[PDB]
Amino acid sequence: MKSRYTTEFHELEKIGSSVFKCVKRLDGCIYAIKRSKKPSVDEQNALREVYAHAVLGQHSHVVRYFSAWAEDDHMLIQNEYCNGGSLADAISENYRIMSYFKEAELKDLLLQVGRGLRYIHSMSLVHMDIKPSNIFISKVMFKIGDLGHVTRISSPQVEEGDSRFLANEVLQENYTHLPKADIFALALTVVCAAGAEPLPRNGDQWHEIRQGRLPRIPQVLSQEFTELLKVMIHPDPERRPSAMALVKHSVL
Ligand SMILES: COc1ccccc1-c1cc2c(c3c1C(=O)NC3=O)c1cc(O)ccc1n2CCCO
Repeated sequence: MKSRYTTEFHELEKIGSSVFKCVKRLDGCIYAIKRSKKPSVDEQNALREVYAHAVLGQHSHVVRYFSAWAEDDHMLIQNEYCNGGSLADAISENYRIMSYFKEAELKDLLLQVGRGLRYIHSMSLVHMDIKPSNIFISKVMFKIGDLGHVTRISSPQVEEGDSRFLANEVLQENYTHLPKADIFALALTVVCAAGAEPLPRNGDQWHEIRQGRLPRIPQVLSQEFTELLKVMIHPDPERRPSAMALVKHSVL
């Protein structure tokens, strides 16, 4: 042995299951490094993650990429470490103490992730798996990470993201407005941060949201903000705002 991994980095802890928090011996900084079994169609998919990061490195609201390499039966990617953990962990803690993101904090989240998404989309890519466990926290700063489902906007083939966040047209394999799939998952992401119950994976409550009905939110929001979220989940993708229209919205 003597991995590049072993020799260039000191591993501190496992943070995801694998992803490790690591100090780079030479530069003194902390990075998150994912080590996955090297895969083929499964390899094409793994390399899109790398090609996506290598073009999505210049934005404040997308997690930065440093390097990627292969050794053994393993593939490695070294990203920016985000010391605030994921939004899914923040939301789960808030659930427990019954104190949620307040309206101003939900607007900040929506606008920051909105701007990462605007950038992603102006590179003719779509993220395809927007959800709280793929938003990282670092002013709070929210950064989109986990680019493993990224594809080009006009892709005829798509790997679908988490079903709790998945828009119906993508499930029906109508990929004509893929960017609006990211808009749909971002609304539901903000609904979780606001304090809603866990989203359903299927069944009758899944279809109700997909009819355009907001899950119940245990706090009082302005009619305006609520209107914006509702239109972000409209069953007709053409009605949802683009990320461009979103970051320039009056409500934000
Ligand atoms: C190479 O890393 C990845 C490669 C591909 C996909 C995701 C990650 C990932 C996971 C990640 C964190 C961080 C990243 C990242 O790219 N930058 C981070 O900072 C991070 C930071 C943290 O403070 C606590 C937990 C945690 N996880 C796992 C949790 C997943 O929900």
